[PDB]
Order: sequence, then C-alpha cells, then structure tokens
Amino acid sequence: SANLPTVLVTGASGRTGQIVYKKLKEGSDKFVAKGLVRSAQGKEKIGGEADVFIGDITDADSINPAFQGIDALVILTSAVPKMKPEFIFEDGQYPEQVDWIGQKNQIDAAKVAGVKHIVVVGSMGGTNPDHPLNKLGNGNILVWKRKAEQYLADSGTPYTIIRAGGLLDKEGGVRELLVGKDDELLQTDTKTVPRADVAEVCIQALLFEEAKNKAFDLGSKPEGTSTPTKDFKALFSQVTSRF
Ligand SMILES: NC(=O)c1ccc[n+]([C@@H]2O[C@H](COP(=O)([O-])OP(=O)(O)OC[C@H]3O[C@@H](n4cnc5c(N)ncnc54)[C@H](OP(=O)(O)O)[C@@H]3O)[C@@H](O)[C@H]2O)c1
Repeated sequence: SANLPTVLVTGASGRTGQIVYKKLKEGSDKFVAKGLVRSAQGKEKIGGEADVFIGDITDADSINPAFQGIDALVILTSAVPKMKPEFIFEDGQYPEQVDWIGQKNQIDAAKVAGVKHIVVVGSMGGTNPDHPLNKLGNGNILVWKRKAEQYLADSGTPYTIIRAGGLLDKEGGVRELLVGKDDELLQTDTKTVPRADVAEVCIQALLFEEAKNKAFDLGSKPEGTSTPTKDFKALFSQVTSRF
C-alpha cells in the first residue's frame, strides 16, 4: 500500500541482495519484505521464509508471481561468471540474457503491478566500452547492464540507478559514502564500497524523494578518513544526473 510498501528484492540470495532482504525485514516496520531467488537452495540460505519466491529472471512467467501486489522493486540480480584460472558464462546465462533481458523482464513485470519506484544496482565502468570487465567470460557485462539501466530510465517509472565501486566485504555504516557521475570516481583511490552500504543506499533511496529519477556512481572513503554518512537527504541531493 502507499503507506506500507511491499518491496520485492531480486537476487535476494546474493551477497548484497541478502543484506537488502534482511534490512527490509529488520525494518519490516516501514516495509513489507519480499525476496526473489533463483533456486530452493538460495531460498533456504536466507531463512527459507514465506515472503521468498523462486523464479528465473530469464523466464518472464516464472517471475511474474513474485511481482503481484508489490509497490517497489530493488534489482540486485547479476550474471555471475563461472570458473572451469579462466572465467566463463554458463549457457543462456550470459549478461545479455541475465542483465539486459533478465532485468527487462523485472522492469516489465514491475510496471504491470504499478510499482512506484525501481532501484537497480549496477557497476562503475559503463562510460568506457573498452573497460576490462567486459572481456570477462566474453560477456560485455557492463554494456548489457547499461542497456538495462537506459531501459529503466526510459520506462516512465521512477527509478534509482546505483553504479557501485568495487564491492567490499566490510562493515556498513562506518564510512563517508561518495556519489559520482560518469566514472569520475575511478580516477580516485575511493572507488570501492562495502556491500552493506550499497544495501543501505538501496533502502535509503526508497525513503527519500530526492533519490527518484537519479543515476549516480557509489564509492566510499576508507573507514577513519571521515565521518560516516548518516544524512541521506543531503547525499541524494548532490545528484542531478538522470543517467
Ligand atoms: N563484484 C563487485 O566488486 C562488483 C562491483 C561493482 C558492482 N557490482 C554489482 O553489484 C551487484 C551486487 O553484487 P553482489 O556481488 O552482491 O551480487 P551477487 O552475489 O553476485 O548476486 C547476484 C544474484 O543474482 C542472482 N541471479 C543470477 N542469475 C539469475 C537468474 N537467472 N534468475 C534469478 N536470479 C539470478 C544470483 O543467484 P544465485 O544465488 O542463485 O547465484 C545472485 O543471487 C551486481 O549487479 C554486481 O554487478 C559488483
């Protein structure tokens, strides 16, 4: 409902996705949490609870049930490279299918259900088509994720696109978070961010109107070189880019 949003997080058994899922449950006062995962193993990993759905984002009908009644969507799905030390994408699970098409299906499902807000987590690197990450498993992962991002900006639904720096497994809430445009943070040594702060930014974007129709790159300052971001109003306000 307008005042108690049902928020679906997809890739909810993912590393960032599961922090988003728990934070929607921990604070299941301001939100009703709902998770989408790819397998029964993923669903059990996260508590196996009733608000978790199983589906394949490359099969639009298999994910449609999860979208019923939702108010917001946080997309935390990604094509994931597999190792045979050389990396490859499983068949029909390339960034084209998973990140472009897989996300297209979420976005289309969400418009149907009348979602007020879709948040998507992506990656820095998308202003440069020759970026090293695109070579990984011959995928063009950043190209396809950008396509999904542009498709989301295009759809008419209020959106927040979060292009994270290198993901860290470090404590959330303890860093100054930095917000950039067009990969500019990649010139710095502040171009990486804990998974738990990306998760926090997804949830915060839900709470502030200043986050709607914004696209930014997300980095952080090392813990101890500044005061932790506590004021997300100010943070979102410094963004002016729509893409
Ligand atoms: N790794 C980095 O340092 C880096 C840097 C910048 C940005 N990012 C971006 O940040 C985001 C979050 O990263 P993360 O490492 O926390 O994510 P992650 O652990 O790799 O999780 C991605 C999730 O997507 C799910 N998924 C993949 N294909 C699916 C499909 N066929 N149907 C349903 N679910 C599917 C995976 O399911 P399973 O559990 O079943 O595998 C997984 O749970 C990603 O978009 C990533 O591109 C990553």
